[PDB]
Amino acid sequence: GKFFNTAVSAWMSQEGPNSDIVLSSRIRLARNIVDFRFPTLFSSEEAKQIVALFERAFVHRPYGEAGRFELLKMSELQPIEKRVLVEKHLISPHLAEDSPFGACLLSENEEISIMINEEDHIRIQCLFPGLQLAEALEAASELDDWIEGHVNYAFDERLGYLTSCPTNVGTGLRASVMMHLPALVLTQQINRIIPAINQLGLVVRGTYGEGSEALGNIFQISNQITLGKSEEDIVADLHTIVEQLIAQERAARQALVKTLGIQLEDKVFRSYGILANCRVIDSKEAAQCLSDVRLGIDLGYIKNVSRNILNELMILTQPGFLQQYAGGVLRPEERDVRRAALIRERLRMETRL
Amino acid sequence: FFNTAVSAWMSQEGPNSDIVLSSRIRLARNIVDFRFPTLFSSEEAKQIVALFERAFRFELLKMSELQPIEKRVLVEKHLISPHLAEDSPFGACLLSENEEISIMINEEDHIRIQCLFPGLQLAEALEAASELDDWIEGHVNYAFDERLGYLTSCPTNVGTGLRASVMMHLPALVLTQQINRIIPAINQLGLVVRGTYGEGSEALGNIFQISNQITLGKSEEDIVADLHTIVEQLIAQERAARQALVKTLGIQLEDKVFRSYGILANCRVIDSKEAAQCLSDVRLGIDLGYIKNVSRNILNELMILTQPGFLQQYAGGVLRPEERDVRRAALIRERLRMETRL
Repeated sequence: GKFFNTAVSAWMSQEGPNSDIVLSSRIRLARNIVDFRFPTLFSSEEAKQIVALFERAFVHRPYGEAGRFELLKMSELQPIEKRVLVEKHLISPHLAEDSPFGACLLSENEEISIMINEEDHIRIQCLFPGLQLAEALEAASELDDWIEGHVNYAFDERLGYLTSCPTNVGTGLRASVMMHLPALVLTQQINRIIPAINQLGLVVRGTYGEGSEALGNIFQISNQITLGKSEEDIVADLHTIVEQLIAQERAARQALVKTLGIQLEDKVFRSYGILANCRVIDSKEAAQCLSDVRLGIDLGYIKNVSRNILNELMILTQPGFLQQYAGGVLRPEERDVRRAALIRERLRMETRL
Repeated sequence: FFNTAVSAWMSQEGPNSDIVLSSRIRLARNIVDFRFPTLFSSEEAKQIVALFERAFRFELLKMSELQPIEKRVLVEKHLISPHLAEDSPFGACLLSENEEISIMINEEDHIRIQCLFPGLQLAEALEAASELDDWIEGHVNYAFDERLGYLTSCPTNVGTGLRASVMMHLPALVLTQQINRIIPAINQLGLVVRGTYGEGSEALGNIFQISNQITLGKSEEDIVADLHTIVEQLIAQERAARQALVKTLGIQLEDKVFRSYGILANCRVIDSKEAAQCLSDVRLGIDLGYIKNVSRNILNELMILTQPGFLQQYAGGVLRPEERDVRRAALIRERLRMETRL
């Protein structure tokens, strides 16, 4: 399967602005279709009719340089295929786990993922590498008007796009950035920054882990406000705070180099040595060591290792990709052995080059 | 004599050399017509060195001609004792070209004959030491009492003047915490156990020296035979504990030794205690066949090369405490790269 082969698409592997700290930018637009009940209330026959509506209008349809759209029906996917789409960030856990007649319209280049029958009938997602919030909003807005030519959105003049989701009321817009902030975590500035960010109207969560955890020091920053503010203003305010976070993380990295010197070089190389040689490693230690190694690459200590090892190995070591790597279902202890072996082989391949 | 950490002779593979790093025989004697080293004058010390210089391929190293760093390196290679390096201003050492034989002059006693063999070769070392003992006896007259044996000042040498010793790597008995049980059992049997590295009770790198406590009243052959039998029991117990660790831990043990390799191959700062523990782990991984591309001699060589004297030689000058951990790490990294490139 084309979409299931790779952890990160060619599109997302491009270098974008500030790609050392900002992994990616995302615009999501939620809408519901007139004359169908909300997903909270509709029947499976209604869900099927929505999928059939989108198939009629868009399957195999060209979208210019993005290629044609492919329709992936949740009713036709194995659970492991669904899990891989989640780990690639192409579909949500809600779509994979809770939408039996869900679907995803995927552009051939994997820039565009339109979820069908999630918490709203439609969730338009546009993904860009690095910090490209303006470009992703323009792409999502153009796609939004293009879809609206074939489907009729439920829209109210005062309340905006109708939805059952309190966090989508109004614009239906969620803008977010994925950021690697190892220096702010190590200097313990995060527990100060998060409450400050909430005051400015933004939300922070960890991409990986459980609860308040942010394994690999990878964080997602998004807007909280969706009603009473223009989409452009929502995105411009996020962009401002993100650029402030980039400068604080860069400042913290230079402070660590000055304060720790050879001790920091020792820390990132020890993590490299563990990843390159261990035979058993759990998810928490692997993510931490991968974060350390990326920091070492960014700062220039670690040479001859592509920085994309963080992006790619964080995804490839998730349970679905790990089962695919191993060729079959894995028990708990085999998982830690397979995880170490996958990382070892990748780092060995980096040395050969 | 100052260039390598282990000679070509001592780098050869010996019997049971997976566990036994080396075997040593020391014979202490004093010469008639000279006062004991605890009381003699510097002019007497010079006359003893001159006597041996005439009697003697063996190269003669005079302590009065060596810089302090040169003496320290000889101690770290095990060729001379700390007492010779630090307390014998007119001591000397006759060193064989292959560094198997070392005759120390004006240490605790006028003459100390040392024979060092790789692996477990106590009888071979005793024969070589006895041949040299007889030969020296043809040129001097030993102070000897019919009841007390060779006259000495050190109580631990009274009688035969024989110290027999074996240096062993016992990581599995340490990891399973058998050591504090075996040591009382060995003491009861007439032997003493000390850690080669560290201060006090610690044995850095899990390297232990087992030696005789009894010197008076037992024959030299019986002393060595008894030591050899208990070493062989220790060898069997260590080998069985290694096999048991493999059955119990499997991939978790492979993980432990490769993580220590990963640290040593890449770290930039490492202290003496962590370096010794990781080096012991890597040697265990080599012995068990998990680590297949690194010579097992790295434990022997790197424990010596990372001692303060060799480390200063490696660096080119005196080292502050924090610079020592950086140089130690760099030295290990470079040695391990040497193994990897091959």
